[PDB]
Amino acid sequence: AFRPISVFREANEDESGFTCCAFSARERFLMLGTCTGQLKLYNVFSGQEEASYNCHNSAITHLEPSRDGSLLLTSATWSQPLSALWGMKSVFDMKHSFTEDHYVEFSKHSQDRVIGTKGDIAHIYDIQTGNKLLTLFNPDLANNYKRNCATFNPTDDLVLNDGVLWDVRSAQAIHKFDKFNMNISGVFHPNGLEVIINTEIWDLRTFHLLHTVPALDQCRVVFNHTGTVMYGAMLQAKSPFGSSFRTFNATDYKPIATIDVKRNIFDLCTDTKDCYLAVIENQGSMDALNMDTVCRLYEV
Ligand SMILES: NC(=O)C[C@H](NC(=O)c1c[nH]c(-c2cnn(CCN3CCOCC3)c2)c1-c1ccc(Cl)cc1F)c1ccc(F)c(Cl)c1
Repeated sequence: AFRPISVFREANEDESGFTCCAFSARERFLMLGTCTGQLKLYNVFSGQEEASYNCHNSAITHLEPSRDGSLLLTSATWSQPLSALWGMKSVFDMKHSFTEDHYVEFSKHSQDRVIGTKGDIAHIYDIQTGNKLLTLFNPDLANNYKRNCATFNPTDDLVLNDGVLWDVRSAQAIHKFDKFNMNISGVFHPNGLEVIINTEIWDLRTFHLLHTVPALDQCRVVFNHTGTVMYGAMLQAKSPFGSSFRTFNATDYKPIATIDVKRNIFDLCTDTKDCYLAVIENQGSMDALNMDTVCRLYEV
């Protein structure tokens, strides 16, 4: 089950402005982005703020700590730059930023690169120099997904951008997956064998359609660290998500649970030990105009 364990809000603020979350490499600590562009560190059990940093002059939309604890990616709403890389050892400082990329992720196997998304276009950057290594855009193969988000595969040799599979080393598009929806561009399963693009599960080897999973329609997904469970939440047609998230067995795509929290969801994350789930939820009735979010901690 998902037993509520604890809840907290942005300390001392009339209106709590948490917008996104990620567990730190440091156990017992959660990182939260806010609607004023700050990064907060919270002790996740006491619900007490420990540190605060200034990152952007607009709402943080998403963040991602590096596994080793040394680096953090942030993205914002209206800032220039829209995304940035921060060092977290000794002094919290901006290392590099990514002009107009509104989404960024680390590479997966070795976290030496950043992949940023601007619309239908992917940009790959070197973490050391900040230099743009690659622009990935193929006018013949584009799907023009409205919520595109480029991503590396588990071994970093492939990228999926706009439903197109790229060989990174050669910088060539090797396959376009056919379009079935307007918005969602897809992710790699952690198993290395499958691509999940909205409701379609494709085999990487053959490019054959393996499964259709209707419940994944319009969902962002994240897997637990062991890659046994997949969490999905449907984007809203303001909070990025509706009031529900769903779990699925990552091995067979069979559903496990649907959780309706009856509040708009902003973000969800799990810890490295897959002990806990943190969900950012707006308080009030559904689609409240008032912004007053909490972070709920659930025991998986
Ligand atoms: N942290 C994670 O990776 C877990 C993952 N969260 C998200 O994907 C987001 C959280 N806020 C967002 C978010 C908030 N605002 N925006 C839009 C920001 N604009 C983009 C265009 O330029 C202006 C700013 C995305 C997104 C988001 C939405 C869509 C796209 Cl394509 C890309 C994303 F990162 C998630 C997975 C499964 C779940 F069940 C739930 Cl509830 C959440």
